[PDB]
This record gives sequence, structure tokens and C-alpha cells, in this order.
Amino acid sequence: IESDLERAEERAELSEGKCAELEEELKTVTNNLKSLEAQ
Amino acid sequence: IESDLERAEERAELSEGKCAELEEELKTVTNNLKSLEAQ
Repeated sequence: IESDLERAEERAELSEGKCAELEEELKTVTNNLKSLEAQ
Repeated sequence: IESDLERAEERAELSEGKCAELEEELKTVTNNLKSLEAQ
């Protein structure tokens, strides 16, 4: 169970980093869309 | 440790749900942006 826990924490951290990267990409794309929607 | 694994799995599945939702949102928004830019 300790072996389960260690890589479970590792993959949770990796998924959190991926979530942060995806959120940053969403922010960038929504700023781009807001800029383009002017005209 | 069983409780730790339980809420770690809960947070994990929430993470994949958020990742899937944001990925599909990015796909649709990029498709819309490309279609609008094509004009």
C-alpha cells in the first residue's frame, strides 16, 4: 500500500501540473478570442 | 493509507474530468477561431 501511495502521489502531482498547463492554455486562447472578436 | 488512497483517487478522477472538459473546450474554441479567421 505504501508503494501504491507513492506513485499515486506522483501521478497526482503530474496531473495537477497538467491541469495548470491546460488552464494557462485556456487563458491564452480566451484572450486571443477576445482580441479577435473586436472585428 | 487507505483513506489517503481514497481521497487521492477522488482528486485524481476530478482531475481527469476537468482535463477532459477543458480539452474539449480548447478543441471547440480553436475550431471556432480558425473558422472565423478563415472568413
